[PDB]
Amino acid sequence: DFNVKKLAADAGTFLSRAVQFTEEKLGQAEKTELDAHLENLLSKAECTKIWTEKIMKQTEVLLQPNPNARIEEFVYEKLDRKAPSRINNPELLGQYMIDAGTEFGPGTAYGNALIKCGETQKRIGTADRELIQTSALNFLTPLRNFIEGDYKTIAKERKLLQNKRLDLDAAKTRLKEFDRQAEITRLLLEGISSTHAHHLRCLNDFVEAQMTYYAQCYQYMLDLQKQLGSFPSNYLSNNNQTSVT
Amino acid sequence: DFNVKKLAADAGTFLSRAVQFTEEKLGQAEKTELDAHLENLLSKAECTKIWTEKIMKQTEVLLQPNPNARIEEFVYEKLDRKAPSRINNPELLGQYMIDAGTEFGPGTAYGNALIKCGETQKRIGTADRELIQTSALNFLTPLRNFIEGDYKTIAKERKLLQNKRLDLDAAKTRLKEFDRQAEITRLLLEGISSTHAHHLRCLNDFVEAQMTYYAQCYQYMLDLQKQLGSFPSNYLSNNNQTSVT
Amino acid sequence: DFNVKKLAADAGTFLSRAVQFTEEKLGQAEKTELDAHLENLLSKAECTKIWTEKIMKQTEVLLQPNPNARIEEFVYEKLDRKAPSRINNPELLGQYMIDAGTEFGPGTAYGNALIKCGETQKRIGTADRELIQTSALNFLTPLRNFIEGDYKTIAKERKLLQNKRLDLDAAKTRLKEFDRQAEITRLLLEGISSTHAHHLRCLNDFVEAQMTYYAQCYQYMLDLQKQLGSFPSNYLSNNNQTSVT
Repeated sequence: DFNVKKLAADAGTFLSRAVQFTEEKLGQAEKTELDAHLENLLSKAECTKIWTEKIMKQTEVLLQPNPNARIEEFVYEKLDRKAPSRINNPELLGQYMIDAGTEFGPGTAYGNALIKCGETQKRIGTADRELIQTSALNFLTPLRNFIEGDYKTIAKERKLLQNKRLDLDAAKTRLKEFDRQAEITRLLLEGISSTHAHHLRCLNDFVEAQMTYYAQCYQYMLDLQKQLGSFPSNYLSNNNQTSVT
Repeated sequence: DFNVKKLAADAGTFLSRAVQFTEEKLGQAEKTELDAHLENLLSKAECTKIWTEKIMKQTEVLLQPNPNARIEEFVYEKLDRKAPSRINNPELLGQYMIDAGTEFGPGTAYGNALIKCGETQKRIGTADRELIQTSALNFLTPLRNFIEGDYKTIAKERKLLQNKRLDLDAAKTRLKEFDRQAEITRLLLEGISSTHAHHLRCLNDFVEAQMTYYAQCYQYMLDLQKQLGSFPSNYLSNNNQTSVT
Repeated sequence: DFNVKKLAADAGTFLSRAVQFTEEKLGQAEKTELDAHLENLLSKAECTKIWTEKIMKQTEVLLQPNPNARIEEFVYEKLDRKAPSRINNPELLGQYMIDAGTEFGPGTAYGNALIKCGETQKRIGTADRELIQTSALNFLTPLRNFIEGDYKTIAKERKLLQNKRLDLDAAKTRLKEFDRQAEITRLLLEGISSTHAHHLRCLNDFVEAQMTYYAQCYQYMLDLQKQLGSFPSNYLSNNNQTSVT
């Protein structure tokens, strides 16, 4: 009983090639840091940058674990131009089930039953349609615009710091603009380090955006025991058959 | 604004070729029925047979909308012989978020925060693991064993009825075993027609098996506002920064 | 459901080419203003000029949404020389209906009914004839004569201000009549800015000129329930038929 995680690790190559299938996580970011006063600040900065970046991709497989439907989510547009709709699976469950309860027979308990169940799956499909938007606008869009916004400024200032530090070192070694560039870089690194009530703001709203789906569709799904309860109450008194209460 | 459903129908070929991708629904069953006393009874029988068959496939895309993970669900075995585990997507979220909250830094609010969030996604992943079993044993397995059980008897008796009806007609036309075969066939058709507290039994348990996921993971997800509420209560009194309540 | 305004925007090219069809609105006017003391005063002046101009054209499609009948309205003349009459559509509704109630039969309820209805449409057509005149003389004619009157003076004074400002600048730059022209221009701009109880005077009369059509033709149209009410009162007592009250 040792291959129980040996070949599970060997199939973990397939599980991490499904991670490599359309680029899911793949590592963390990097290890290399600055000189040892902005060591952990640049570490917190770049791990903050990729921690902002990777959970967008990982929440996109939460919204769409289909391969094609992950390509329809990423664009920020709310119009039809290059983004089709996801085939919602309880919609595809009620789309046949309404016509199946129709063509079953209207004068049975099943005509009063399966039409209600296919209506219930169709009303459940609206929850799967509205699940993919609040993460698209509170976790994909503002973190994406913080990636395509102020993170370019932090990367530009540290890229020019890594250019001007060697200029300062080659100036000060050859005896007989490090300061301003280091100041704007260290200001952006300390702004991403200390002044960081932005990622907890999206995370505390992300857990509530996950949370405000479940009890609503739950308390909708209690109503099918009220709607379908006619057959344990009046169809049990049929002279043809007595059945399950 | 008329192409708004014209090219939506033309992409409905792609949406129904994703139905044709690993065989999702594809029609209903058939139209052809018997002579006009077992017309609607054979209609209810064959539409009952395919109505038992198709929602198994449609609930399998509810359990797994991944293409590979639909192949790992169908077998009734619960061991490891020819069915690997599904890569659960909130497991893949808390599998890197725990090490990211570790390597972020332990002496911050984020060390007390993102470790809690990655723990929350890991405890949410157990719900996605337990979602795929009660439909596998109350909707896949008994409907599958009713397909591979008594439906073979109904199909065999109607197949021999369609053999012996022409024998009776060719016997009674040529002047100068229809009855027993028609009796067992009509008994199986009326047993699938009237005595049918089997599909409502799996449907009323199927809606509760859907239902008993949501409020449980909901009331787990209210506890992260209790666990993460330390930062709107004690970290707001920091002399470095006042932040969001 | 995203093409629901994507192809509505793509047909908005046809809706704005119907704006381009005989020149309906087309933009606002312009953006370019003077130096930053007569910036907003010239903005208010030119937007006032085009705001005087464009609602004349837009009220002309309110009076005549026919394409030919918009060409018959614009000229200020009240005589026949180059302006024919509009084919009024309730006149064209009563023109057949009077001869149709005549040739229907005089000895029926329909002879006492459809002649009354075709008379009602003919008396309704006088309201469509008188709708197109009070906007032609309170919104087309005085705003048009304020366009072809004092607006030429404002445009002439600002055109000579834009000529003499560069003359003042080229005079005062070359060391070793801006004032009078700027005074008459700034007087006309402040007269169109502050002293502007002219466009509210036509607008408050324009909304009443719209308003004094509706209740008059309404309270005419209540009289057809008095004139046509003979058939729910005396024709119901016919021995041939009892009918709708």
